[PDB]
Amino acid sequence: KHSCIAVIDAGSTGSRLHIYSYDTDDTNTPIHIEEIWNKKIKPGFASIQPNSVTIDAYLTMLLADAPIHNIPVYFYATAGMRLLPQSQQKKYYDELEYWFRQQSQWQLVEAKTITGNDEALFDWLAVNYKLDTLKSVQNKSVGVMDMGGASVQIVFPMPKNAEISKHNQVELNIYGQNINLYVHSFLGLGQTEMSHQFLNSPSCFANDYPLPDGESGQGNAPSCKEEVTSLMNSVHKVNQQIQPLLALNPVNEWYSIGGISNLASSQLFHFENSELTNQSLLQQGDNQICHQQWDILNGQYPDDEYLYQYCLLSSYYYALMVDGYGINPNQTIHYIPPEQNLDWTIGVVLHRA
Repeated sequence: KHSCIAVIDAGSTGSRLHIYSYDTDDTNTPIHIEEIWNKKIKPGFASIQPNSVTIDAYLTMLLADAPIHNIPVYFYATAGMRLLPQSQQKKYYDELEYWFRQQSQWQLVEAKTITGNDEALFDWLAVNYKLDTLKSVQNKSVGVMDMGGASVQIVFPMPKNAEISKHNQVELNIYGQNINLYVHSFLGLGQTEMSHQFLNSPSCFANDYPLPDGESGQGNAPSCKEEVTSLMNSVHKVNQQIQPLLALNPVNEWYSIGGISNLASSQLFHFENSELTNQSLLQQGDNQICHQQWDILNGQYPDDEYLYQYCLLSSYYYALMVDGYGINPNQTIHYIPPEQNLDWTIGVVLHRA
């Protein structure tokens, strides 16, 4: 009845296969995109031994039960593979290429580690497809932030600029309209990776939270924020790279995908309309977690295994958006509810199907 395409997201913690059906409109653009099958496997591809037996077992577990036959597949690895040496990446792709050559059910189009800039493009397309803002010329500038586990991405409209790296600019035409986007990714600034630098920082944890080194949490969101900002601006140069461009290319609406919704959904936070402001986020984290006695808090919410990190995470999100990107603390940030199942792989269908 329809066209179909498979996209494998080979992420840091696991790989997820998505199979989509779609139609194509008179602009040569996919419409009515629907996920018809999903499969997730652990652990991350970049964590398994890159030999034939291990790769065969892994790809077989991921793909064997798919209800499809003879479908194009894109295998796109993200930050987890980007953190591996390149010579090491090649071992995986040589095995994977051979595996797909031995079978007929899957027509491998591309298998590669995509850049964070590529990921940012797909993030923007996925979100804008969900918001139904692609089929018409908008006039409002929509920006997307992905708060990932290992990298973070930011993407917003910006006219082509010869003084900016080609790698941070994308041109595409969707539903008949030319789009120019600025894209950027910060590898290592994702919440899981960055957190590994802050675990013994007492300003980043609830009072009396037991830090790995034996010291006690003594939370203070502004202090935690300042420490996170140093990583962002001195190592990653976030503000120096992003803030001037955003100044000159103002975004009217911001949407975030990734980890914010998990935090914003906690019973300790109060956000409405699936949105927040950074000012409110930092205040709530500071009051409810950073300056809160840990044993009491944990006793009241014993099932929430991520709550202990919420002083750090609220501080970190503020550091990234306000001190890094230069977003006003009172600007509304929409976040995509986790129940919505919005996935960046939709952007692959839009761009490449």
